Amino acid sequence: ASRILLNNGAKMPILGLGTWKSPPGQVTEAVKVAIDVGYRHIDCAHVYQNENEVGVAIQEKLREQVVKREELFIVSKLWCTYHEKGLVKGACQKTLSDLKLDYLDLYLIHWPTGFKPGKEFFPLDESGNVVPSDTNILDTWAAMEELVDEGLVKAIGISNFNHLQVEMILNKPGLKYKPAVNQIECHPYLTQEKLIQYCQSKGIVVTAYSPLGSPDRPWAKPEDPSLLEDPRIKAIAAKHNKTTAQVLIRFPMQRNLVVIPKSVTPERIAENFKVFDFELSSQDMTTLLSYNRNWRVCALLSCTSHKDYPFHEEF
Ligand SMILES: NC(=O)c1ccc[n+]([C@@H]2O[C@H](COP(=O)([O-])OP(=O)(O)OC[C@H]3O[C@@H](n4cnc5c(N)ncnc54)[C@H](OP(=O)(O)O)[C@@H]3O)[C@@H](O)[C@H]2O)c1
Ligand SMILES: O=C(O)CCc1ccc(-c2cccc([N+](=O)[O-])c2)s1
Repeated sequence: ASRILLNNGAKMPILGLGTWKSPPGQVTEAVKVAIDVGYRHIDCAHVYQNENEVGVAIQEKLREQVVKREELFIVSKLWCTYHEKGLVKGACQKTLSDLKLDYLDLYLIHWPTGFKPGKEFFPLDESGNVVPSDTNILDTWAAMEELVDEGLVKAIGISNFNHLQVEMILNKPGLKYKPAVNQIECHPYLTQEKLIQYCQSKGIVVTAYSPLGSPDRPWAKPEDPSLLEDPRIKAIAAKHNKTTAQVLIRFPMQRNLVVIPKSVTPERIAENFKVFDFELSSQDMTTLLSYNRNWRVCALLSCTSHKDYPFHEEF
């Protein structure tokens, strides 16, 4: 099955296309090809600075009569500098304007950490620490709720929230909408067993980001573990006559996760979608889960003293 049921009654495609670090000079073509070969879910964000070019691609394939709006599942995220209640709607509407859409299927709080409002995406003080804002998770959530009630977004969710931060929203007095989704980093080196259990036990769908280990992440170091180059995973891939990337995308699908691999290379965009014709064995799944090392692609040292930094908690 290609889609999973959210708590708002809508169905979310379990395979989507990532767009972080897809350059605007290349992302329009990426999205066009993705839609041609079957993708219906695109993961976006204002901070990725390419939503206009994503929107160009979508508008065109709508104009070519390739897909209908209703068939697409478009996700975007509220950036950290817009957590103030007064700023949330304008942030969403800028995303809608850039994407040339009149609604989003899902809008996420990108990180639990609010940052000082201003033009800079990562405002730092003279010593490198992020400058926080005096915002909290619950008031930001309340502002997200308003986006649903105004018809700008069909579903709201969170990203990079630890289980206590999710619990805060769940237990919120006067809660109007539960989060539909928690989008978190998840791959064989960061398997997230406890947070997935927690989220699934609350009827929150989990989306796995950086499923290939984000080899293009800008702070990569040579010493770092490399999933796509891991000979153990290559050996499971060769057993199935599939690529390592295909095994890494199939793995979260078999854990009832959504997964959003990124590529701007047309060959790979097509490759990565061809994951519905094979199954990883029980042994393969156990093997892959065994590779956990609690290794994160996305954790900025610059935010570790923020009151809402998510990764001090075990999960
Ligand atoms: N919520 C958040 O905080 C958050 C954080 C990180 C990521 N995300 C979302 O998750 C998406 C996926 O994560 P990611 O972008 O970090 O990394 P990823 O999907 O794990 O890895 C992307 C990298 O893998 C390469 N690649 C793709 N398919 C390949 C294949 N078949 N064989 C070999 N290499 C391949 C890509 O290269 P080319 O593109 O050059 O082909 C790119 O360098 C992001 O784009 C974003 O949408 C969300
Ligand atoms: O933006 C993306 O989706 C991928 C790019 C990023 C990587 C780390 C990011 C981050 C932002 C705020 C706070 C923290 N934190 O508390 O660790 C991390 S953003």
